[PDB]
Amino acid sequence: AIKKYKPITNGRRNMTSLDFAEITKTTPEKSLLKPLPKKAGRNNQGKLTVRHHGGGHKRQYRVIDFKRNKDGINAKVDSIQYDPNRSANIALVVYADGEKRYIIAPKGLEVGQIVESGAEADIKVGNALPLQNIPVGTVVHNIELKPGKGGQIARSAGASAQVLGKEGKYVLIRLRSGEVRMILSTCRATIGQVGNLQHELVNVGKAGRSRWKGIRPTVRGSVMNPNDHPHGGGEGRAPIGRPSPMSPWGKPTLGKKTRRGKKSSDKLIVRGRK
RNA sequence: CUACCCUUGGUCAGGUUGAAGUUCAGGUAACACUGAAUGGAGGACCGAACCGACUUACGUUGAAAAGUGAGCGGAUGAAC
RNA sequence: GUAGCGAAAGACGGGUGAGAAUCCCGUCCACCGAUUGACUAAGGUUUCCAGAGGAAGGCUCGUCCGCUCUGGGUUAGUCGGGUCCUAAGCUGAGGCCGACAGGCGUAGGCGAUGGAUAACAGGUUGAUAUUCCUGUACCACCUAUAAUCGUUUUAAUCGAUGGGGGGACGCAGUAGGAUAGGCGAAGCGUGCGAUUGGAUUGCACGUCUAAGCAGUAAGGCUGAGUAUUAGGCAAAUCCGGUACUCGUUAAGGCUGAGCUGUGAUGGGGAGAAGACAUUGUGUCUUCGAGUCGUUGAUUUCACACUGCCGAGAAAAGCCUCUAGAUAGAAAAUAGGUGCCCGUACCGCAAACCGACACAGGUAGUCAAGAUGAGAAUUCUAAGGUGAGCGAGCGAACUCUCGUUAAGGAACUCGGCAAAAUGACCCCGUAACUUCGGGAGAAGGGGUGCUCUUUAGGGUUAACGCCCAGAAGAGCCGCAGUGAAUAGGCCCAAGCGACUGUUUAUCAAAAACACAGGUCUCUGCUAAACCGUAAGGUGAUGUAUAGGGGCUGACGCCUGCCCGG
RNA sequence: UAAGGUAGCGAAAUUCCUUGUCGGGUAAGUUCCGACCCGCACGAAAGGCGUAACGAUUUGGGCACUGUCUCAACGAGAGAC
RNA sequence: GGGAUACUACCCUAGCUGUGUUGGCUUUCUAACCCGCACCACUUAUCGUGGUGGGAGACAGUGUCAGGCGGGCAGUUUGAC
RNA sequence: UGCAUUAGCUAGUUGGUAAGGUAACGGCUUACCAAGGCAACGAUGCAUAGCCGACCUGAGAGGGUGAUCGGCCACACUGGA
RNA sequence: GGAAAACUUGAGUGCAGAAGAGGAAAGUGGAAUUCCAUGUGUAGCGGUGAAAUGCGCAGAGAUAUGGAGGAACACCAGUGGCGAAGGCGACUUUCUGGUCUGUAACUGACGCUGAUGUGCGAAAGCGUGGGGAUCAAACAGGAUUAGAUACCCUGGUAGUCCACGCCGUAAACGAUGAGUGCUAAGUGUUAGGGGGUUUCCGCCCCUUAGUGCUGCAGCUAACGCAUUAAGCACUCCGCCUGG
RNA sequence: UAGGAGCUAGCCGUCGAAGGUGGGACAAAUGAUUGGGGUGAAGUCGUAACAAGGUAGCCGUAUCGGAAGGUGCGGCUGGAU
Repeated sequence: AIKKYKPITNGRRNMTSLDFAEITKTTPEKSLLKPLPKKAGRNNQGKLTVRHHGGGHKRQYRVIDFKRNKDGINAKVDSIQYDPNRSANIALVVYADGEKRYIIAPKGLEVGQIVESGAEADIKVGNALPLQNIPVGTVVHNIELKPGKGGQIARSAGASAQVLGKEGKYVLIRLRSGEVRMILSTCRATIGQVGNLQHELVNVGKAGRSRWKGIRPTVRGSVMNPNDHPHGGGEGRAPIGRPSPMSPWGKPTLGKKTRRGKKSSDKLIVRGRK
């Protein structure tokens, strides 16, 4: 659920967090860990390219099995663990000979239950299949985009798409943003919704808790100077005195579409939103 | 030097309050409220080291091309 | 012959000299004492130590060093670095890109601020010392020495270019266990005071290492055995899932573990002169001086345990198990052997950064007694220093400091500055609230010393040993936290919710951030951004996500106009 | 042309006229607080109105308390020989 | 009559037989070309190269030319009395 | 007399244990013991008022006045000794 | 009033059965508005008191073996039954409540009111997750009408539906508090017991408890009540006395 | 002597009325201004309800509208077809 905090400080006045009651083992698997040094928005020339990325806690990368490869060998779910690198939790699965992997934990998934992959597999939560063998109307997550590449769509907390119909070698799928799309029928997907659904409701509460996640502050354009931002300058406070609002790099920012013409996936997108 | 950041290290006298939680019992009986023990949370409180720089006095061919004295803010954190 | 001579306590006697407020010795006095003390970094580079003249140097003299001469002076198998390991980064054959110059990047290299690695006690110089000397150890390598394993496949050994494990990691908090250090006392030693008394009396004291033998105080442990095998680019006899026997005992089976007793050491050293004809009686060749017993206890066990969310490096050294390979070893002794670089000195400063022997700045470690909660405060031990050239006399005015009759903000732009408050204990405490608070609200009272005592914390053995359980009875003063240190409070409005940030050097704020809102863009080689491009950030993310704009906790809300 | 300001506030960090008018506080109040509305020229996310707690913020009044003031001596340092 | 069919476009109302061959339109194919595309070897190595399967496909990308937009950035001027 | 738009009242209080001391009694006070005793039958508290005889009118069921006129209580500027 | 006993009507504990929409849990299937797709096709489809907004060239709807969703489940449906009341409805089952009759076995009145207290508590509202399929405040559009966006219409927001917290309110009214005796009838109907003929499951009739409809005496101001009293008596609580 | 014992006197601590504030509590009065109600005049506008009063009521509730009223959901007849 979500725990509310008692207002003992002004910083805890309206703060909530998760109770982490789905987490069943609070210590990661040693052989599936890699380093993840921060690169706080600075590219290979060392300059800042995206603003507001900073320094939070040290975390480590857990390697996730986004292509469900091991096929026709079932696996037991060992634990549901926490991951600082995403908003879902992860599940440790152990295959029938002893190989351990991590996967994204779906919504109702229990320690002990069985999970498998392939065309031979059956439709229950956490099995991975090609989109061809998945009946129309079910909810799926972790959807590949090119066959064998690994899942790319609907991996965040509480995310799913549903199968809508079948073309020749495409299926129709309705994404979480409300757009519908064609995907190659040999791309895989796993059955069910991604878990940890109450992630959207936690109130962060105090400025410094944002800093624990590596968010640096953001200063608005209209209180900078005219060489810094198009909204800058003006004697007192001032309106945005332009026909449109602007980026700091001077492009119109409030309604101008930015998708490029002539992408090859323009004929795959039947109906789009956002 | 200074502004951000990255990796890897270090430091923070002492007091005070007493969160979530647990547990027994005055009123107690459809325990149940509220009294007591426990528990130790917090960009909590007071305050040294440390970090700052609000008032003031003194300095102004200064001891000093930004300091000293007395007070003062922060002091487990968005700390140094 | 003006300003200044850079914070701080000195006085006298002796000495030395051509000449002394200055140099040296003495005695007394004083200052710092969580440091003006003691170590280690960085940095500096001969300033270090002896002699002798200083022509300059020093906000004097030389009759010192920071000029001269050498006389010089730095010693490591174990300390700190390299012959080890990797992080961030920096480079990078082939490769990609680019008018050129060049940019990027693969394996790989390099790279500590981290990981790994073997020594302590005493003696000794003008100048070095875990380095020299003496003792006792430890770690490696090489060669001889012997019993042992003896298809060399296997076999304890070899042993991967192989595997599994480990190394290997946050923050808070608690309860313990040990130990360092401090503490009182007759175990034992020295001395017996001149000014009145007392003589249980003034004190002091109790030792000592790394290594190696024994056990150990607590900690983790689905805790000990059988078969199979999509795998560990193949071998494993080792790593995982299950099916079972004592099962959840922790016996003690295991790993790891602070520490304690013996020997190390009847040696060193010892509060000791009791040892000199001497080394100027200081000094020592000889010869001993106790190793008691309480009291209460930081650092270590160990991020052990418990809790929490923000979810807390890597690689080698190392431990296993093997193919494979050979004879085949190793081990325990005796011998040899153990390279290079640093090492003097200053070092929270007269030696560094600051033009200076500058009231500044400068990472880490250690830190005794009283008082106290305390590393606060005041005094002090140890140890350092008397301030560093300036010194001797005695108005206005300026600056620091203390006091003030009567009055008490009348001052002034403004109670600016000062005064007042303050510790501990006990009683009490409003409006308003987001139910947390407000709150240490306000406001009251108490505090020394002696004796009873009934009795607490008990020092409990118990009144005795200190604070008291705190109650009675007294005594003194103007005053009892008798010094020093230690919140002034209330009522009412603006703004900003809050902690935070800001104009190094005239502005700390009502400005910026913020947690929340909302709008908008973006389906992944995402948008956005950097770049000529390659590359790259976003992101090893995937619409509960990411970028941009505006607003700014919370509560009640957010009306009209789409003509431009 | 498209519409002509709903709520709530209002001599405000916004009011020219202006020290606006009335009441409170003082012996005396241009500030302050409460009230009025004639809003030069407030107004709903360049947000409106309110608000406990918080502030080296701004502003007004009270108690303590005092050489701040009505309105002198002493100590050290500079100065003076 | 309010236009009009002799020759001739020649016809919407056309339906159409096939014709040397030429040039639009839309699909569909693969060899160009392209996948921060998958598996497999060099490999030591996921960069890169080659093989095989998949996607896409004469598009995209890039070159030359044209046209629009372009305080994002630049050089200037802001007459002169 | 009335109010629950007064419900929880008391702590020498509540009983007893010993000294008083009163013309006598004891919680009346003082040392002791248990929290008891008092309560919705409204203790507690508030507000109001000297009481009764008596008056007076009511068929009786009765209840309203007190200058009257008698009986009792309390008072003598206020508050104590 | 206290003291000693009994009886059972009244009540409870028995026994034989009837019924169900009585509360909390699991299944089976139908039909529909909404969507996406096939076929299909092209000019209108929807909506209108009057037309229009809209939805239409994408095939909008359409159309069926067949694809789905939201939510309930006409028929058995009733002056039927159950629940104190708010109420209760496709059902199959689970756990039950409770009603009632009959035999009346037993305890020997074991009762009623009912201040306190505890519950339920309809709808809307404060909020969560399925909710926005349909409906629908608020909002929107089109015109009518002399007047608009009103009567007309849809789209559509929470609210809806349900589960998860309640608030404590209705014409929660039978505008009749609850328990017991007695006084004209007829008339259906719900359950159990009683039968006469029988019926091929039906006619007539006793009774109980009720469900209803007409209707004396009594009643009130009259309405109207009269065995499912506002009549004639007893007990308790509560309430009232001009607006 | 007047020393003891006592006494006047002397001190020394228990309880005191009043006081002094001190905080409040409670009560009353007043307060620039204000906002609900009553009476009058109904000055004014509209016609909601009574006639199926032109588009039946009523309760609980909820929302909008200055108000009247508007709507919506459960329940009631104290209503026409």
